[PDB]
Amino acid sequence: ATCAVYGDGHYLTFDGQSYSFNGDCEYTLVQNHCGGKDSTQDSFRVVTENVPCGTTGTTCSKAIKIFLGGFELKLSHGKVEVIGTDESQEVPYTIRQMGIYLVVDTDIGLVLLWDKKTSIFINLSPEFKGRVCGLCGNFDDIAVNDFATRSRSVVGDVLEFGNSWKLSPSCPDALAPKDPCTANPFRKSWAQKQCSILHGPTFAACHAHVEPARYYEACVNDACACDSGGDCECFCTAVAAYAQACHEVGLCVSWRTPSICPLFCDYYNPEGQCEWHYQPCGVPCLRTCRNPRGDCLRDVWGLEGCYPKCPPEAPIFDEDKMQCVATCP
Amino acid sequence: ATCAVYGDGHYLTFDGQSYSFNGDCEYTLVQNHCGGKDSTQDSFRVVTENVPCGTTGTTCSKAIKIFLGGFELKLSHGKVEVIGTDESQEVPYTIRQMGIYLVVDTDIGLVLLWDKKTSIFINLSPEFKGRVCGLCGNFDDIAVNDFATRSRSVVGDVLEFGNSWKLSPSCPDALAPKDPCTANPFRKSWAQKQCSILHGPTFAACHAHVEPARYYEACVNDACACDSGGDCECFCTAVAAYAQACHEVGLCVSWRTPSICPLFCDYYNPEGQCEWHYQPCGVPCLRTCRNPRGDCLRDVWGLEGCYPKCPPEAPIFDEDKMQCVATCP
Ligand SMILES: [Ca+2]
Ligand SMILES: [Ca+2]
Repeated sequence: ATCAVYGDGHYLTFDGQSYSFNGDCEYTLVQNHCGGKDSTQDSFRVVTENVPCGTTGTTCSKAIKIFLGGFELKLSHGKVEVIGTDESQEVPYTIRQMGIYLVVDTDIGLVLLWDKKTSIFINLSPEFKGRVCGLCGNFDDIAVNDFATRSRSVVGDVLEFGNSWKLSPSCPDALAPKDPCTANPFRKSWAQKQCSILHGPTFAACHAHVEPARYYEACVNDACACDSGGDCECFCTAVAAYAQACHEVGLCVSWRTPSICPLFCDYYNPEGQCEWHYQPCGVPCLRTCRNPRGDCLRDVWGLEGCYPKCPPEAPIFDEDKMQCVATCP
Repeated sequence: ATCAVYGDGHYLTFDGQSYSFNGDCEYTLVQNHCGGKDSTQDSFRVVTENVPCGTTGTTCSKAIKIFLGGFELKLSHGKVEVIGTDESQEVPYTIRQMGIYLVVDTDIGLVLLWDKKTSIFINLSPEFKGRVCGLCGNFDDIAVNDFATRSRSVVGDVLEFGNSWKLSPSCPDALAPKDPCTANPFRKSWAQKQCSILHGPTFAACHAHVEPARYYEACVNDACACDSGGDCECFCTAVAAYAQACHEVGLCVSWRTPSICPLFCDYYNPEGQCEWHYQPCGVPCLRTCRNPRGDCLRDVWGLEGCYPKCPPEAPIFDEDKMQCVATCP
């Protein structure tokens, strides 16, 4: 069960329901104690802000705010700023940067992954089953009743369901999206050529497990829609969404090439030292000041990005100075 | 003296004249023995092909052909293919790949640099002064008579001068370009934000020597014009043109960042070995099978790109297997 939000209105519920929805307002992703059901647990709420990015009316996540108890966090411009600043309470968040994901972990079995541009993945602990309300749908392992609204009623309509979870009572109702490729036909050739890597031999192993037709359509639509500068991001996010979805099953796929969605993992290296590499599967467990050499805490689901390969001398990372230190004070 | 052609119709003559010209035909860059003046020297000719890349009618170099004596070379899709295949004659070209440039060198003091996408730089030996005709202008160190046409007449008109050097007698006459930013106003904000790095503190040292106003305008126009997928290339080429122009004076400037025009120099590295780094200034001289350790042959003008840093063991490169070998057979 993973609530996946990425690109322009690509939502995948916990139970495995996929749909599309676009709008310009504030939306609650996961809400606790919906309907005032205070089951002796702290109420946690995650909200997102949508702004127009393009010319055909597509949407994308710009800022994400988290309301954990009395705290309040802000996520924008690739950085985190504390806003609520709760008093006389211990900070529950354990903000950490791994790969190309700004992982934020809680103490109630809630984990968030942020690619710092548009994508976001949510995983929830099994004991919260059947007690969660929000845009992610009720966690009940049933794909037919995930369309429950705030009124605790499942409605087959998608636009109404999406608009029912808005926060600001002044933003207008959302509308149905258009066809990005019809809007930008001249981009179709390049879009298809670039997104054809999904159907290529690279994802042959994944073809047997998951069906990439939906992700292929998502890539094509995303490439078609992205008109302003930054189409490279609009394509890399679309590919990385399917990459993470495949990695969730437990299979490692290498797809990055210096011609398509390149990475620069050598910039952080100081002069004369080379200790950063690209790991498509993602390091299962590493060594840092917080996590000792013996401890691993392999709670990840498989990520990717630049990771520091510490030398045999000082093989313990620091994560504060982006360098490897023998002894952590 | 450097004939610089890059982006969309950005030509800089040997004597230091800058202008713009666009068209869809075959054009001769540098021609020898113009007018049949056979000065007991082999005739060498370099031609280029222009195809539309966009929607507003902008041009760009797709394929470049070289006619050196009886030989004929083709440059397309980031590779070189011999076409003429001259018989009973020694091959004069010494094709070599350094940095992000596919350097092709001749035996008559002519050197070509190719970024493999659109840009091309030409340098000519001083003894050919006053005996060269072509789109690069007559090599005479005078910036007022560089507009000489095939009829050996200097005309202040630019469109007529550009159209007079066409090869195919069937292609239509070239037309005046439009304003890319007026054509694509919604791209103006992103274009200016991205090209503002020219006026930033990074090029403060270069600001004292060369005036980047022309290059700033070129970057803005290039970003505005580029509409189909691949605007990242359309911006990286524009920035790298000014970078190379600055490096020609003899000053090294570092500008690549993992957020703007990134590079992937770790892909070529095999597993367990790290020997590739990014050198903004460019290696002055290296060691390979052709060029021994003692010999350097520092005939470069300052380039940039991924270069192999051989380990102390086997510190001699090979350039054939992209690896360092102790002894070259
Ligand atoms: Ca359900
Ligand atoms: Ca002249």
